[PDB]
Amino acid sequence: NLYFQGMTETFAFQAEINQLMSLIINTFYSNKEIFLRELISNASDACDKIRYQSLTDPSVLGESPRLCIRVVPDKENKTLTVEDNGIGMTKADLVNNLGTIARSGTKAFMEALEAGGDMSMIGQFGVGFYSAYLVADRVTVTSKNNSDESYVWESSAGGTFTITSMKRGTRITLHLKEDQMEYLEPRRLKELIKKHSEFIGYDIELMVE
Amino acid sequence: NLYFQGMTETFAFQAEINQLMSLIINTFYSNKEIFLRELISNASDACDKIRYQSLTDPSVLGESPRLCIRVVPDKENKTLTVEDNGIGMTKADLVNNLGTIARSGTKAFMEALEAGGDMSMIGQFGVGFYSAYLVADRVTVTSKNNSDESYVWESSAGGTFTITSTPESDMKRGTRITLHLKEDQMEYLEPRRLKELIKKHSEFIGYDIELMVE
Ligand SMILES: CO[C@H]1/C=C\C=C(/C)C(=O)NC2=CC(=O)C(NCCN3CCCC3)=C(C[C@@H](C)C[C@H](OC)[C@H](O)[C@@H](C)/C=C(\C)[C@@H]1OC(N)=O)C2=O
Ligand SMILES: CO[C@H]1/C=C\C=C(/C)C(=O)NC2=CC(=O)C(NCCN3CCCC3)=C(C[C@@H](C)C[C@H](OC)[C@H](O)[C@@H](C)/C=C(\C)[C@@H]1OC(N)=O)C2=O
Repeated sequence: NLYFQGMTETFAFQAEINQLMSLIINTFYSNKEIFLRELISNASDACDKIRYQSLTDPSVLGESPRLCIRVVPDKENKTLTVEDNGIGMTKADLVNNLGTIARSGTKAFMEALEAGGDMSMIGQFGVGFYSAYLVADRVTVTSKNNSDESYVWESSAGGTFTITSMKRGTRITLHLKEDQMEYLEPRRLKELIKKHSEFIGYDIELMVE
Repeated sequence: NLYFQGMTETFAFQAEINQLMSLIINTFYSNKEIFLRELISNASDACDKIRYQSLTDPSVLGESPRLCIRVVPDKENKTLTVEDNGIGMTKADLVNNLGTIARSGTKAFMEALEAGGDMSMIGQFGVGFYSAYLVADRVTVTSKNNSDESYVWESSAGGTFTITSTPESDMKRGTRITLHLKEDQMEYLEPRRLKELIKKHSEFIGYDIELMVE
């Protein structure tokens, strides 16, 4: 009907991913800061993929060819955001790869941790996105791929996530936990970005508010 | 997917129904108690329509052959409910008749009030449901018709309603109307108030009305 405004779908996580979310959100791991490197790493991969598409087909860049990553603290909303103009993600991408179908890394990473491995290796296993929950109690991912409309994924690690229906790219917004408000202070962010982005080939912009 | 647990669609009300809702949720009408009579009347109607269908096809009753209306106050959630095991409503029924396709009585009832008609006449116009908002700031309608799955309609008179659908078949044939009462309308949860109100307009109700103790 003309009067329709929106739709949200709630899905359960695949069991291993649910387990990983619980473990991460509850862990006493003492080096929580690692989340940012992972989010940035993921943006760089997103940007790489659209870049490779552009080599055969320049049109994919649209009217946004300058690829780059931006970090956005928000003291008022108590949220930190990592955004990119990379390839971005379709609904299927979000539903499949960010919830319902787990790759081999979910289990392996949990098995590595059980055998005394370190949380900082999480990226290697293809599940470092989920390190957001070390500092966050809710994560909101808004993305647009050139071949789909934009969508909003959101989860509080409560066993489920929603899918609700912007320019090409992705925004990862973290609702910070009560004790993790240090990741809104700009001096902290500057030193953290510079610590692990020596070899990221895209400019990383720290937006001031 | 295996993992799908529910959907909710948000619709805007058709203009005239939105107007009716604004007016009712804001009116300074004094005799707010008339809503109960109305919701009960509606439950009676639902019961009639299935009872009738059972004369030719008795299988429609399922495993609930006794048709009746129950009234459930809830002091904790601050709600009041009117249930029935009637014919129930499909998704289309809820969306069309309870949101997006206005019947002639919507505009007409408003025109009648404009010309000095009273809010107690609302039932003649086929819009007595919306009288719930005399005493409620939110209303949730849960319904199951034999031809569809269970749906949940909800609105707070903010210009929009929702239609939610879970795979969990908790519902059996019928409908439940749940009113989240306004702060100054907590008198409609006390048993002594409900007992006198039900009796006051349920002589010509052709079914049994059961007031539930919590
Ligand atoms: C919101 O983050 C990412 C989504 C899921 C990330 C997951 C669940 C993860 O934890 N690690 C992952 C990190 C990765 O780098 C990555 N892909 C590259 C991993 N590689 C390839 C070989 C070695 C490292 C995967 C595989 C797959 C989910 C790729 C994804 O879908 C198909 C898209 O091709 C890609 C454009 C999307 C992103 C990067 C998203 O990032 C933003 N901003 O777009 C991961 O699982
Ligand atoms: C609380 O939900 C009610 C829904 C809408 C009520 C409306 C919009 C209303 O305000 N008045 C209305 C009261 C009515 O009595 C009635 N129809 C009956 C008209 N009469 C009155 C006496 C004999 C025939 C209509 C027309 C039409 C919406 C009927 C509806 O078509 C999907 C169903 O055939 C009917 C079974 C469902 C109910 C009544 C629901 O009642 C429960 N418990 O099931 C109304 O508009």
